Amino acid sequence: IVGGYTCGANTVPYQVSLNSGYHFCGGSLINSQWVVSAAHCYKSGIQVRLGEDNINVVEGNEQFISASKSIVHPSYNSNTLNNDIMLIKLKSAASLNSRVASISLPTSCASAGTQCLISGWGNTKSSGTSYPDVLKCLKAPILSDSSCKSAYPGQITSNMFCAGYLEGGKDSCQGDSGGPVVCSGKLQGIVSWGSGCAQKNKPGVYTKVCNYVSWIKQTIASN
Ligand SMILES: [Ca+2]
Repeated sequence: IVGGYTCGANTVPYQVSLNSGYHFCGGSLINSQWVVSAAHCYKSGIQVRLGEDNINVVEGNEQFISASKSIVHPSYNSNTLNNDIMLIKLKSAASLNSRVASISLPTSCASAGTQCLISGWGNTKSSGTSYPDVLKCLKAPILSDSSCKSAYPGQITSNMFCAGYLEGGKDSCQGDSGGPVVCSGKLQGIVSWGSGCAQKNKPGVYTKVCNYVSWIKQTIASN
């Protein structure tokens, strides 16, 4: 997250870190057994880390639970990032508590202009590299479809939305991928892509979770 703020330990209790020997992507806990992330975060061999604040210190509220199954969306296209969504099943259910909690799936799609909370352990610099140890947060508004398409001509599908600031300076970034965009208390987006981070006229692009609720529900009812 570039231009964000330190969230505060366990104030984003649905945020997970995906670890394959090191943090590589975020995700969102949607119930005691299942995480939503980005399909481009697929790796074999994922351990889900819940209850994290500093990802490099065991502070005492973590749960580390191996994945048993990962399910990339059936229509994922890694070239365009259309349908950039994945489900990860935990080998055992998390113990839900004040620091490890699920986020609701949406009923309706969020609106342009809504301010959402985006979070992660990704890079904090637009130019260069600095990865935080503690979770960072950013409030960013959803942009109109027309503004999103103007920023990335020929690249935005109906399964994507833009959020952020066309002036630059505030965005998600590498290492935030897969993590949550929460609007009105529900999971509306997944950190997916963007041209660089926090550059002028190049806002973040997010997977539009409301288009996937019936796939998520039928998949979790079956696996
Ligand atoms: Ca930790």
